[PDB]
Amino acid sequence: SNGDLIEEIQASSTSTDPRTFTGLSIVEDIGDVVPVTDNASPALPVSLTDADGNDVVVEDVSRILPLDLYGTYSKTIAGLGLVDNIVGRTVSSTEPALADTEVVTTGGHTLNAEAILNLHPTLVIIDHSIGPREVIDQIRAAGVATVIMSPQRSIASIGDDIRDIASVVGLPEEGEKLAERSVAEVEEASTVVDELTPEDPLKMVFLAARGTGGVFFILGDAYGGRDLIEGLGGVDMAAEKGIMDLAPANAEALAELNPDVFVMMSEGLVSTGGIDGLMERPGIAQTTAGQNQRVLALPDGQSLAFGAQTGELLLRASRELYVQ
Ligand code: HEM
Repeated sequence: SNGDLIEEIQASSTSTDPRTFTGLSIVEDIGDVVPVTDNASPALPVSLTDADGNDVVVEDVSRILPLDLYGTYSKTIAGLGLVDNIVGRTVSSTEPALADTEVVTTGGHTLNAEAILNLHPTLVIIDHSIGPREVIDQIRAAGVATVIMSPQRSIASIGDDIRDIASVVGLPEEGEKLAERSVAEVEEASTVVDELTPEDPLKMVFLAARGTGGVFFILGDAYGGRDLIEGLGGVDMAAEKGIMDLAPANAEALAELNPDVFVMMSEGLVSTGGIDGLMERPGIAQTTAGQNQRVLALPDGQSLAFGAQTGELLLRASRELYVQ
């Protein structure tokens, strides 16, 4: 599907200065993960010690709930061959295959125990990027095999995070194939990013926006803002300022960070009123990025998911950032 995207990248002139670009650039949804197999056959049972130290036996993966903040696990499970086993999702797993699949979070990202248990899951794969913890404890006590992950969520660890998921569902060979394919795709995209990156990198921040009120934050280290921005050839000003979790995107913060580009989730930007609404927020219009109305909007459920589609995300995003 990249045949025409790559022709546009090769065609960009060498004189092109990305600091002169203005306005929104949006990456369209990348879609479903291409599975590495059509006939996955989980080798079960598996016993493991999960990231919280719990001993878990996985003996039935017919009804999976792969749940997290970022949208990673549902995509990896589909990449391994088990998309048809997914029986519920969070709001972050926006991929088309799951669009008719029951949502088990409420009010954004809150786990709902009743919704989960009414789906009669046989395996929950989850991490503490969403909660409450108490709901995770309740479904385990009710009898649902629950596996806590703690993925490294860096570009360098995309492959190991995939291998860890594959080991939970008894598909090590599919895991090795999907890991290697996903890391090769990143490396290929990184060479395009390097060829497109200006000599002085663009300053970026990841701006989280949900609604027209106070859900308006600079995302820090813990969410993976830095890993994405550096993967795009940028400098993450949140990382420069030592933001480990998040910081309010108020006028003082924005003035101090002074990015050249705001990186945002697409539906997040819509929810604050689009570019016009974002430009009304205090401090935005005064930054370099605001003066150029320069926003890179990425599909919400891929933007911080990393995983299998990272390379495609970096390729499309670097074309939007650096190619006119
Ligand atoms: C910090 C407080 C946050 C609140 C109160 C919040 C709330 C919400 C709400 C209410 C939605 C529903 C949007 C819709 O139905 O279209 C949503 C969607 C979403 N959120 Fe959050 N969120 C927060 C943080 C985050 C963070 C840190 C991430 C990082 C991955 C994230 C990722 C997503 C994604 C991927 C979606 C799906 C948007 C879509 O439907 O396309 N959220 N959030």
